[PDB]
Amino acid sequence: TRTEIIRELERSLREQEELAKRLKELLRELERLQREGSSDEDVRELLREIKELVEEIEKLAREQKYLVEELKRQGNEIIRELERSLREQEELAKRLKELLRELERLQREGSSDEDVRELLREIKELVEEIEKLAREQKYLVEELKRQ
Repeated sequence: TRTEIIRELERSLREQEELAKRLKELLRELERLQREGSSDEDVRELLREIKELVEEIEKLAREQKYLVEELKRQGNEIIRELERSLREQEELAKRLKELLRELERLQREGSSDEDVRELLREIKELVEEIEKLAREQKYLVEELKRQ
């Protein structure tokens, strides 16, 4: 082992926390490109790296779910709350990929500036939420490690 599973879960939550930090940096760059005018190729190359990062974030969520179940097999309230938190993060990442699809549709199919702003706003808030859940999950895994 259970110590091996906890160790790997800590590594994974640290990694997701860093991926979310990286994603907010790419979204800031994207705001800057759309804001100050950029080529279409510039915006695409960024949206491409953004969508890849989200897929990795989702993949780590699924990895973490599997490690928590492995721990369960081997603090019942803490585990129940980590399962709910990972399911929530999974869904949030699903919602983010959908907003990124819409964002590509606006940039490609032409859209007002207001439309793009509203979507970037909802996207940055969703990343903030995913980061918040990673920090919550790190706190719960430490509570479990003690227990």
